[PDB]
Formats: sequence, C-alpha cells, structure tokens
Amino acid sequence: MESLTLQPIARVDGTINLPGSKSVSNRALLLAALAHGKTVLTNLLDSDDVRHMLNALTALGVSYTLSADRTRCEIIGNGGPLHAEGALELFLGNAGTAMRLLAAALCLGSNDIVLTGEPRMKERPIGHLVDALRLGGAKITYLEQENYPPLRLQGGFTGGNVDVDGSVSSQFLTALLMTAPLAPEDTVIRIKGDLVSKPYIDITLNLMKTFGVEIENQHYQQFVVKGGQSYQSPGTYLVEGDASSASYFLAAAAIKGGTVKVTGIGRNSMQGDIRFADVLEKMGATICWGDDYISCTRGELNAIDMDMNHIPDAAMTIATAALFAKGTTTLRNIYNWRVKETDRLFAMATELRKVGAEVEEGHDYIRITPPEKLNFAEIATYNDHRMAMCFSLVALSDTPVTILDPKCTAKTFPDYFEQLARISQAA
Ligand SMILES: O=C(O)C1=C[C@@H](OP(=O)(O)O)[C@@H](O)[C@H](O)C1
Ligand SMILES: O=C(O)C[NH2+]CP(=O)(O)O
Repeated sequence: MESLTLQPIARVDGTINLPGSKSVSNRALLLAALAHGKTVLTNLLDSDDVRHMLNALTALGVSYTLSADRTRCEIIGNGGPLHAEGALELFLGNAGTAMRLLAAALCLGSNDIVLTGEPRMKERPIGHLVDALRLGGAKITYLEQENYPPLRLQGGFTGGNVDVDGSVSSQFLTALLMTAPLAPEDTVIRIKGDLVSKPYIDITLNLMKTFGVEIENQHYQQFVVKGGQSYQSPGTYLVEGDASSASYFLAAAAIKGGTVKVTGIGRNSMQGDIRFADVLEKMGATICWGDDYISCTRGELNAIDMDMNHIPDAAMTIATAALFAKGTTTLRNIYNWRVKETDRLFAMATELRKVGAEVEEGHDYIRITPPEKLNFAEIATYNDHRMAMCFSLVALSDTPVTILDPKCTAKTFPDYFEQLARISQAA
C-alpha cells in the first residue's frame, strides 16, 4: 500500500493554472466524436476518467491525435452515431461521465456493445437511465446485478416520450439530452420528480449548443428535443479549468493564506462548482473574481449550515475545511455522495473522526464539530481521488497527515500533490 505523508504547511500563497475540467472534457470528446468535422480541444484534462473515454473512442473507431502533454486533442468527427458490434467490451474504470454518457449514446442505431468498469462501478446505479432509454426503444441487458453496469447495449433508441428519474444522478438526464438530438424521432424528456446536481445540466446544454444543437428547456421539468439533428465541430474549443479541482487550493488559502489564485476559470465559467468560492466567502474568506481567475485570501473561518446539492463534489472540501472553522458545520442534501466513487458520507465521517472531529453521519447530511486540536492519522482513501485531496488539507495544521494510495487522485488530477506543494510555503 503506497502512502504519502504531508508535513505541516505554514502558509499557502501563489497561483495555480488549473488542469482541465473533467466534466467539460468528457462531454466535449463525445460530442466531437459524434460531430461532423475536426475539433481541436485545448486544455483537455489528462486523468483516468478522460483516458477511459479516449480509449473507448479509439475502440469504437474514432481517429484522434494527442499532444505530448495530452491536453490538446484533434478529433476527426464520425459524422453521426458511433458503432461497434460483436459485444465489443468498453472498460470505463470508475468514470461515471463516460459510463452514463456512452450508455445512452451507443443506443442509437444498431450496435452490440458491452460497457463495464472497475468493481465499484458495478455498484454505482444506472437503472434510471436504462429505464428511460428503454422507454425510447433501446434494448439493454444487465449482465450482472439489475440496475447496475455491466450493460449490453443492442440499440434501438428512436425517441418519443421518455420519463427519467432525476433524484439520484443528473448524469442520466445529461446522457439523454446529448443522445436525443441524433435519434430519428422527436423526444420529450419528462423529469419524474426532484433533480439533483442541477448545475451539471447547464454544462450539458452549453456544450451541446457549442456543437450546434439547442433544445427546449421547460423549467428543468421537461425537455423537448427535435430529432434528426447533427452535431457540428466548433473548430478550436478551450476546455475550462476544473472548478472542482480548484476547490482545494482556494480552501487552502481560506485556512492558511496568504492569497491563492487559480487560473483557467473565472466569473463567466459554466461550472457550478465555482459557487464553492461563495461558500468560502460566507465562512469569512475574501474572494476576488476575474475573467480568467478566482482568488481567495485568508480572512476568518466560521462554520456554516447549508444545502450543498448544487455543488456535491466541491462540498467535500468544506467537510475538511470545517476542521479549521469556528463552530459546527452541517452540509445537507448530499445523499448521492453515497453512490459515487465510494459511499462518501460513510468515508468522510470515518476519516474525519480519525483526526479528532466529532461527526454525525446523517443519511443525507453530515455534521462536523472540530476538535480543539487535530491529531495525526493515516487516512484511508477508498479509491476516491477526493478523499485524498480533501484530507491533504489536514496538513495546514500543526500535525502531519499520511494519505494512503495518493495516486488515486489521478481519477481527475494526477498532479495534485505537486500543485499543492507549489503553493505551500514555509514562511
Ligand atoms: O455531469 C457531470 O459532469 C458530473 C455530475 C455529478 O454527478 P451527479 O449528477 O450524479 O451528482 C458529479 O458528481 C460528477 O463528478 C460530474
Ligand atoms: O468527481 C467526483 O467527485 C464524483 N464523480 C462521479 P463520476 O464522474 O464518476 O460519475
């Protein structure tokens, strides 16, 4: 078991040029593959989740080239739905963005493809998306547990009236939205009840528009999509820096700055996680907004009690930043933390207690009361990049922290620790 030990960080200050957004990267790659023309993506993220999407596109016959640092990609669009037969197996690691998006997209036409991944992915739900795709005509078989990957896709999605449950993942709706335009018939997608992670739907619509397709959004309750459309290459497209990856560095300044500036995202970003900066401001930090940067400067840090359904990923960063805040912090309406890389409510509560906090693990919330002083712990990371990145913040105290399996950060941010070190100062 590999591990890394972080020594106490006296102060953080500096500038980080962010790695590309995983959310934007995977949507842009799939749309580029489906589109007509050559798309050149710049600032693309090089991480496991994007690599699995790239490998899937390669297996499906899509041609592309990558720059030396794998952040520039020139994709030759397929000019329509992707195809493969012979039950071609696509291994997608634990990349939900690739699993959910491809599960829908590959239902267009005829195909015979199997989507699978790492053991944890076979435990992450996909039944709501499968139910919706079937209502639209798709033939999908669960090869192991009902409602979970692996899936055998045999095509047939033609459109029509499709209901989709939006209470567990917004990715199911995203996948349907990206797929429906290329179906032969028009599709009316109706959301059954609640919709979680709503801001990611805006990312999806933004990318679709970039690639030439718009739909009718009726207050996020129903979406009307015209079929028979085609995606078109936007030419050169700049992938925004990752706002979720930015959270650690902005939080580090809120705790131990100094001023930390992240570049690649700014006030105009489409990512909902830029709203993480607003939470730091509510806790007492100072935030500055630019066209291509967001910066945070240390002020004070007070506990907050907030519904975090709009920023589920970056919200994990508040759970460890809470160790440094005055008072008890409560993060609410985050049930789906339980169905992601690991059950994050169980994992976060378990590891936070190890450094001294008193924690109430609610069914869909977490309440954190910090200790007077943190203690050393060897942190388990549950094959979850964010557990490693969130707990790295423990080193902004007087105690070192040991992080198990630090390479798990590669799911979205291979160079995380070197970037944290870049802004770590001894004086
Ligand atoms: O659509 C996307 O790019 C994502 C949506 C979110 O998932 P849920 O909608 O399941 O919360 C988020 O947690 C994931 O990292 C990326
Ligand atoms: O990035 C995260 O914090 C959670 N990602 C879930 P996925 O992208 O695998 O569906």
